[PDB]
Amino acid sequence: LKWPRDLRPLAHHDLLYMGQISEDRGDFNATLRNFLVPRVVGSQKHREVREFIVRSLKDLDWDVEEDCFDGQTPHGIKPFCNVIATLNPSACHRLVLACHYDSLLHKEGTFIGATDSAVPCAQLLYLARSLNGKLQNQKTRGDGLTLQLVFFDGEEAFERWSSHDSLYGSRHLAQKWHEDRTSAERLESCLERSEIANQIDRMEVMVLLDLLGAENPRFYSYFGETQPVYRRLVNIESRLNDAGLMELPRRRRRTNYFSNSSTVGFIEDDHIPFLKRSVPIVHIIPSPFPDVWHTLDDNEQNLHHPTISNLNKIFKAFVSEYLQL
Ligand SMILES: [Cu+2]
Ligand SMILES: [Cu+2]
Ligand SMILES: [Cu+2]
Ligand SMILES: [Cu+2]
Repeated sequence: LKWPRDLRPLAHHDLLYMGQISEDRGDFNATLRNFLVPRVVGSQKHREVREFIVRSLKDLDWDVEEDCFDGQTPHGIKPFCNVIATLNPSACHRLVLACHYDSLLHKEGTFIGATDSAVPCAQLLYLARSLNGKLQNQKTRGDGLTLQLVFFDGEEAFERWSSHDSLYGSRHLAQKWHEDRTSAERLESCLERSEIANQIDRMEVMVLLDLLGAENPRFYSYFGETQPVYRRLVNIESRLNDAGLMELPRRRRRTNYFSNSSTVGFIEDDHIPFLKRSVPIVHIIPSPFPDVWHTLDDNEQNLHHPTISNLNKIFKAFVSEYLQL
């Protein structure tokens, strides 16, 4: 069973371009420093991190919705706002990139969550800005595909996960889109034999980024359904290296972030408001988790700037290939 949208391999020139950062460096770091703050649900810093996401994307002429909602926590009802930015709201199908912008409320002290998920958030804003010229151009093709970015709120648990206790942003959004009904008829250029009953069916694939920014991550294909998309990330990282475009510690080394292994079978319970609704998922999360995971050392000084820049190359080339930029 084939992926519904045919592949067009990234043009060599684009590969070469996506691959050489050319300060960009400063744009990315400046964007990241906005996220290197505690991002606790309901706090003022949190709210301002939202306002920053919202402004940045509006500044690029994207449509931006704040899906703001209350949810029952174990610390009383709390307010939450997801941010959905869609490049071309009319386009039937969406390549969706997502991450959460809340930081874990940490029993021990101030938790910055540099990898979890400040870097992912920054990488999303950074992708949007950096590919803006090609993205604004692709938007008017009328081809029925667009890019969409979801910054979820309230994903991080408060307790020892009672199945009632986390994923506030994803449970809410997933439901909202599952219940908001539509059809190929009301949308722009759906694929020929696609079945659209509701907004969630418009998520063509959801690419979720987590726990990025530590040195030498290892990823695997966590879903057989997305295995054709996952392979594009493998192939892109391979071309980048071939072309000598990765930053390595020494000459004649290669990055091997994206394992070509057969699909693994890990517990995938936290995507699930999405999986029960059949949204295909690529989870870009390392296995094993970074050593800093949920420690107060998940900070700015523990980020591996060369890994981060290499990943940024992979993500830009990947977006570019998928949208045929
Ligand atoms: Cu080009
Ligand atoms: Cu997280
Ligand atoms: Cu976490
Ligand atoms: Cu996963």
